[PDB]
Amino acid sequence: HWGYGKHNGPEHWHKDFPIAKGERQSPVDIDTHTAKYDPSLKPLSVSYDQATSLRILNNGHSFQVTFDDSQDKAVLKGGPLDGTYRLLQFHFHWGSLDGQGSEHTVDKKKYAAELHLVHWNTKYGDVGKAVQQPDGLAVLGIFLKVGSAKPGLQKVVDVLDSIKTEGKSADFTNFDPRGLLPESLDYWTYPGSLTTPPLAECVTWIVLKEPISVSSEQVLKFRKLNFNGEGEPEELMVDNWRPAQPLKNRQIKASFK
Ligand SMILES: [Zn+2]
Repeated sequence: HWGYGKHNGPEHWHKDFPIAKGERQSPVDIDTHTAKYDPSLKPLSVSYDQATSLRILNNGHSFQVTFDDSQDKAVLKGGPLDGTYRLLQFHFHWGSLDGQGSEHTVDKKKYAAELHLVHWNTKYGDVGKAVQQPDGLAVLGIFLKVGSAKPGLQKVVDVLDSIKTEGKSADFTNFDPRGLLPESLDYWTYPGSLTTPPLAECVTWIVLKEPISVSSEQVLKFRKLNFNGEGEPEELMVDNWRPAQPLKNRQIKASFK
């Protein structure tokens, strides 16, 4: 399959997924002097108090925490969105060194990692239908910088030993994703795509201005996960990020001055 190596990485993906060269691919560089302040953008509404996490799993390209999305329990509304989007999963992208790892960049600056909270539009009934629609998904992107530890991340860090290799999963209940959010919800937004295959152009991106800080010890434990399955030669799971794609005929909007 596809991956992040020399022989199967992002520069190869277009051969199996020709939309890789499409008109609204992600991630992009956010040029802060070209982003347009839009006063008609409304504040984000993040309602996660009733979130029910289920499992954590190594899927061979990242690790994901999955949630119960059978009811409106953890939802994202407002901002640039119409209607209600349910939280499905979150996952990360990170680097081998602290100056790389994020997918979006800000004035070409890379962060050490990027957190994606993936939500789908309830009017389409299930997430599979939503991926077929230009407004089907909303992904909330949060940058990680290395500094002080993030206490709300430690429960994720401490379970990573149990999902070291591809295909492993573990029970991961009662995790509160509100502990991963920055203080401010100011954001940029633009229409884009999934950043992994199938690279579907179905995503409203909401990228928060304020990074969260995590400690060197916390990010170091991300870098000990494996791309390989158990009993295979060890390949560290690092640099699972797609490089920035051409902005083409799109405008990035900012919620703030
Ligand atoms: Zn992602």
